[PDB]
Amino acid sequence: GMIRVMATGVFDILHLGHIHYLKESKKLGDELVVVVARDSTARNNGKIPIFDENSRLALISELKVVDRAILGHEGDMMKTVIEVKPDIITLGYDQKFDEAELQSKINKLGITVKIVRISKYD
Amino acid sequence: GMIRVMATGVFDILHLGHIHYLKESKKLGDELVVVVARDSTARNNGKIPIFDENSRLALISELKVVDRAILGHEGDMMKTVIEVKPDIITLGYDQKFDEAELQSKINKLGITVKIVRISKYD
Ligand SMILES: Nc1ncnc2c1ncn2[C@@H]1O[C@H](COP(=O)(O)O)[C@@H](O)[C@H]1O
Repeated sequence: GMIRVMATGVFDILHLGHIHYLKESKKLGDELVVVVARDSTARNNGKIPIFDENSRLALISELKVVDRAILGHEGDMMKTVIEVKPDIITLGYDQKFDEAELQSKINKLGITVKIVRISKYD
Repeated sequence: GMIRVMATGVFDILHLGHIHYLKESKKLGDELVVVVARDSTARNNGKIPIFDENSRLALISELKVVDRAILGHEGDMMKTVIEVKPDIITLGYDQKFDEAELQSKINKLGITVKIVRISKYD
Protein backbone atom coordinates (compact mmCIF):
# COMPACT_ATOMS: atom_id res chain seq x y z
CA GLY A 1 0.00 0.00 0.00
CA MET A 2 2.51 2.70 -1.08
CA ILE A 3 4.07 4.01 -4.28
CA ARG A 4 7.52 2.60 -4.52
CA VAL A 5 10.18 4.44 -6.60
CA MET A 6 13.40 2.72 -7.78
CA ALA A 7 16.47 4.76 -8.64
CA THR A 8 19.93 3.40 -9.59
CA GLY A 9 23.55 4.36 -10.02
CA VAL A 10 27.13 3.99 -8.80
CA PHE A 11 27.28 6.97 -6.35
CA ASP A 12 31.06 6.91 -5.98
CA ILE A 13 31.68 10.64 -5.16
CA LEU A 14 28.46 12.01 -3.73
CA HIS A 15 27.49 15.38 -5.13
CA LEU A 16 24.50 17.65 -5.46
CA GLY A 17 23.63 16.25 -8.88
CA HIS A 18 22.96 12.91 -7.12
CA ILE A 19 20.83 14.69 -4.57
CA HIS A 20 18.84 16.32 -7.40
CA TYR A 21 18.31 12.90 -9.05
CA LEU A 22 17.28 11.24 -5.76
CA LYS A 23 14.96 14.06 -4.56
CA GLU A 24 13.19 14.35 -7.89
CA SER A 25 12.74 10.55 -7.70
CA LYS A 26 11.31 10.62 -4.14
CA LYS A 27 8.80 13.28 -5.16
CA LEU A 28 7.13 10.80 -7.48
CA GLY A 29 6.00 8.43 -4.75
CA ASP A 30 6.15 7.48 -1.03
CA GLU A 31 9.19 5.26 -0.75
CA LEU A 32 12.63 5.56 -2.50
CA VAL A 33 14.64 2.46 -2.98
CA VAL A 34 18.10 3.04 -4.39
CA VAL A 35 19.97 0.25 -6.21
CA VAL A 36 23.71 0.79 -5.92
CA ALA A 37 25.88 -0.75 -8.65
CA ARG A 38 28.27 -3.56 -7.73
CA ASP A 39 31.95 -2.86 -8.26
CA SER A 40 32.00 -5.59 -10.91
CA THR A 41 28.98 -4.01 -12.65
CA ALA A 42 30.68 -0.63 -12.51
CA ARG A 43 33.93 -2.01 -14.05
CA ASN A 44 32.04 -3.69 -16.85
CA ASN A 45 30.88 -0.13 -17.61
CA GLY A 46 34.43 1.29 -17.73
CA LYS A 47 34.44 2.81 -14.23
CA ILE A 48 36.45 1.52 -11.32
CA PRO A 49 34.83 3.14 -8.36
CA ILE A 50 37.13 4.92 -5.94
CA PHE A 51 34.97 3.64 -3.08
CA ASP A 52 33.98 -0.01 -2.80
CA GLU A 53 30.40 -1.18 -3.19
CA ASN A 54 29.83 -1.58 0.54
CA SER A 55 31.05 1.91 1.29
CA ARG A 56 29.00 3.47 -1.55
CA LEU A 57 25.86 1.63 -0.28
CA ALA A 58 26.36 2.72 3.34
CA LEU A 59 26.87 6.33 2.44
CA ILE A 60 23.81 6.44 0.20
CA SER A 61 21.79 4.93 3.11
CA GLU A 62 22.66 7.98 5.25
CA LEU A 63 20.70 10.40 3.09
CA LYS A 64 17.44 11.81 4.35
CA VAL A 65 15.70 11.17 1.01
CA VAL A 66 16.73 7.49 0.84
CA ASP A 67 14.32 5.00 2.50
CA ARG A 68 16.18 1.84 1.54
CA ALA A 69 19.34 1.08 -0.39
CA ILE A 70 20.47 -2.30 -1.71
CA LEU A 71 23.20 -3.58 -3.97
CA GLY A 72 22.41 -4.56 -7.55
CA HIS A 73 22.93 -8.03 -9.03
CA GLU A 74 25.94 -8.56 -11.28
CA GLY A 75 24.61 -9.11 -14.83
CA ASP A 76 20.94 -9.21 -13.92
CA MET A 77 18.83 -5.99 -13.71
CA MET A 78 15.86 -8.25 -14.51
CA LYS A 79 16.16 -9.83 -11.10
CA THR A 80 16.52 -6.56 -9.19
CA VAL A 81 13.29 -5.20 -10.63
CA ILE A 82 11.53 -8.54 -9.92
CA GLU A 83 12.67 -8.42 -6.29
CA VAL A 84 12.00 -4.65 -5.68
CA LYS A 85 8.61 -4.48 -7.45
CA PRO A 86 8.71 -0.75 -8.03
CA ASP A 87 5.71 1.19 -9.27
CA ILE A 88 8.13 3.64 -10.83
CA ILE A 89 11.72 3.41 -12.12
CA THR A 90 13.61 6.67 -12.57
CA LEU A 91 16.36 7.22 -15.17
CA GLY A 92 19.09 9.79 -14.61
CA TYR A 93 19.49 12.46 -17.33
CA ASP A 94 22.58 10.69 -18.72
CA GLN A 95 21.84 6.99 -18.03
CA LYS A 96 22.17 4.73 -21.04
CA PHE A 97 18.74 3.10 -21.42
CA ASP A 98 16.09 3.65 -24.04
CA GLU A 99 12.75 4.18 -22.18
CA ALA A 100 11.03 2.11 -24.92
CA GLU A 101 13.43 -0.83 -24.79
CA LEU A 102 13.47 -0.85 -20.99
CA GLN A 103 9.65 -0.81 -20.93
CA SER A 104 9.15 -3.62 -23.41
CA LYS A 105 11.85 -5.64 -21.57
CA ILE A 106 10.03 -5.15 -18.26
CA ASN A 107 6.66 -5.94 -19.88
CA LYS A 108 8.04 -9.26 -21.25
CA LEU A 109 8.59 -10.16 -17.58
CA GLY A 110 4.84 -9.54 -17.02
CA ILE A 111 5.53 -6.42 -14.90
CA THR A 112 3.87 -2.99 -15.37
CA VAL A 113 6.03 -0.02 -14.29
CA LYS A 114 6.16 3.67 -15.11
CA ILE A 115 9.57 4.83 -16.37
CA VAL A 116 10.48 8.48 -15.82
CA ARG A 117 13.57 10.41 -17.03
CA ILE A 118 14.92 12.89 -14.46
CA SER A 119 16.32 16.30 -15.49
CA LYS A 120 19.98 17.30 -15.30
CA TYR A 121 20.84 19.30 -12.20
CA ASP A 122 21.62 22.94 -12.82
CA GLY B 1 15.99 19.59 27.81
CA MET B 2 17.11 19.37 24.18
CA ILE B 3 20.87 18.87 24.09
CA ARG B 4 22.67 20.68 21.31
CA VAL B 5 25.83 19.03 19.84
CA MET B 6 28.21 21.00 17.55
CA ALA B 7 30.46 19.18 15.11
CA THR B 8 32.92 20.80 12.66
CA GLY B 9 34.91 19.91 9.48
CA VAL B 10 35.56 20.62 5.83
CA PHE B 11 33.60 17.58 4.52
CA ASP B 12 35.06 17.93 1.03
CA ILE B 13 34.55 14.38 -0.24
CA LEU B 14 32.04 12.58 1.99
CA HIS B 15 33.17 9.28 3.35
CA LEU B 16 32.33 6.80 6.12
CA GLY B 17 34.78 8.47 8.55
CA HIS B 18 32.70 11.57 8.35
CA ILE B 19 29.55 9.49 8.81
CA HIS B 20 30.99 7.87 11.98
CA TYR B 21 31.92 11.32 13.38
CA LEU B 22 28.54 12.84 12.65
CA LYS B 23 26.45 9.80 13.67
CA GLU B 24 28.25 9.32 16.96
CA SER B 25 27.99 13.07 17.64
CA LYS B 26 24.20 12.92 17.09
CA LYS B 27 23.93 10.05 19.56
CA LEU B 28 25.10 12.37 22.34
CA GLY B 29 22.13 14.76 22.17
CA ASP B 30 18.94 15.83 20.39
CA GLU B 31 20.06 18.33 17.82
CA LEU B 32 23.23 18.08 15.67
CA VAL B 33 24.55 21.39 14.27
CA VAL B 34 27.40 20.95 11.85
CA VAL B 35 29.76 23.81 11.18
CA VAL B 36 31.28 23.54 7.71
CA ALA B 37 34.63 25.32 7.02
CA ARG B 38 34.66 28.22 4.55
CA ASP B 39 36.87 27.80 1.53
CA SER B 40 39.34 30.47 2.84
CA THR B 41 39.69 28.74 6.21
CA ALA B 42 40.30 25.33 4.62
CA ARG B 43 42.82 26.86 2.20
CA ASN B 44 44.58 28.71 5.03
CA ASN B 45 44.88 25.45 6.92
CA GLY B 46 46.56 23.95 3.85
CA LYS B 47 43.72 21.77 2.62
CA ILE B 48 42.36 23.09 -0.67
CA PRO B 49 38.90 21.54 -1.11
CA ILE B 50 37.71 20.52 -4.61
CA PHE B 51 34.04 21.33 -3.81
CA ASP B 52 33.09 24.96 -2.99
CA GLU B 53 31.74 25.90 0.44
CA ASN B 54 28.07 26.18 -0.52
CA SER B 55 28.18 22.77 -2.17
CA ARG B 56 29.87 21.17 0.82
CA LEU B 57 27.34 22.73 3.23
CA ALA B 58 24.32 21.67 1.09
CA LEU B 59 25.51 18.07 0.85
CA ILE B 60 26.13 17.79 4.62
CA SER B 61 22.54 19.09 5.16
CA GLU B 62 21.18 16.06 3.30
CA LEU B 63 22.32 13.57 5.95
CA LYS B 64 19.71 11.95 8.18
CA VAL B 65 21.71 12.65 11.32
CA VAL B 66 22.25 16.36 10.62
CA ASP B 67 19.63 18.75 11.99
CA ARG B 68 21.32 22.01 10.95
CA ALA B 69 24.38 23.05 9.01
CA ILE B 70 26.10 26.37 8.86
CA LEU B 71 29.20 27.99 7.47
CA GLY B 72 31.89 28.74 10.03
CA HIS B 73 33.68 31.98 10.75
CA GLU B 74 36.59 32.89 8.65
CA GLY B 75 39.21 32.64 11.38
CA ASP B 76 37.45 32.90 14.69
CA MET B 77 36.13 29.69 16.23
CA MET B 78 34.97 31.17 19.52
CA LYS B 79 32.69 33.51 17.56
CA THR B 80 30.97 30.42 16.12
CA VAL B 81 30.67 28.84 19.56
CA ILE B 82 29.16 32.05 21.02
CA GLU B 83 26.59 32.08 18.18
CA VAL B 84 25.66 28.39 18.09
CA LYS B 85 25.71 28.02 21.90
CA PRO B 86 26.12 24.23 21.84
CA ASP B 87 25.89 22.08 25.02
CA ILE B 88 28.55 19.76 23.55
CA ILE B 89 31.38 20.18 21.17
CA THR B 90 32.56 17.09 19.41
CA LEU B 91 36.20 16.36 18.32
CA GLY B 92 37.80 13.40 16.42
CA TYR B 93 39.55 10.63 18.48
CA ASP B 94 43.03 11.85 17.44
CA GLN B 95 42.46 15.46 18.68
CA LYS B 96 43.57 15.55 22.35
CA PHE B 97 45.66 18.63 21.71
CA ASP B 98 42.78 20.61 20.22
CA GLU B 99 40.70 19.26 23.14
CA ALA B 100 43.00 20.69 25.82
CA GLU B 101 43.30 24.02 23.98
CA LEU B 102 39.52 24.39 23.62
CA GLN B 103 39.08 23.40 27.25
CA SER B 104 41.41 26.24 28.45
CA LYS B 105 39.38 28.75 26.41
CA ILE B 106 36.12 27.46 27.93
CA ASN B 107 37.51 27.53 31.43
CA LYS B 108 38.91 31.09 31.20
CA LEU B 109 35.57 32.42 29.94
CA GLY B 110 33.53 30.22 32.37
CA ILE B 111 30.92 29.13 29.81
CA THR B 112 29.13 25.79 30.19
CA VAL B 113 30.13 23.63 27.22
CA LYS B 114 31.32 20.01 27.33
CA ILE B 115 33.99 18.73 24.97
CA VAL B 116 33.70 15.08 23.83
CA ARG B 117 36.15 13.09 21.72
CA ILE B 118 34.42 10.63 19.34
CA SER B 119 35.60 6.99 19.17
CA LYS B 120 38.19 5.99 16.56
CA TYR B 121 36.51 4.91 13.30
CA ASP B 122 37.44 1.40 11.89
N1 LIG C 1 24.81 16.40 -12.25
C1 LIG C 1 23.70 15.61 -12.29
N2 LIG C 1 22.47 16.04 -12.66
C2 LIG C 1 21.42 15.16 -12.65
N3 LIG C 1 21.53 13.85 -12.32
C3 LIG C 1 22.74 13.33 -11.97
C4 LIG C 1 23.92 14.21 -11.94
N4 LIG C 1 25.01 13.48 -11.54
C5 LIG C 1 24.56 12.21 -11.36
N5 LIG C 1 23.21 12.13 -11.60
C6 LIG C 1 22.39 10.88 -11.58
O1 LIG C 1 22.61 10.05 -10.47
C7 LIG C 1 22.61 8.64 -10.83
C8 LIG C 1 23.95 8.10 -10.36
O2 LIG C 1 25.03 8.66 -11.15
P1 LIG C 1 26.44 7.88 -11.06
O3 LIG C 1 26.90 7.85 -9.65
O4 LIG C 1 27.17 8.76 -12.02
O5 LIG C 1 26.07 6.50 -11.62
C9 LIG C 1 22.33 8.60 -12.31
O6 LIG C 1 20.89 8.49 -12.56
C10 LIG C 1 22.80 10.00 -12.76
O7 LIG C 1 22.19 10.50 -14.01
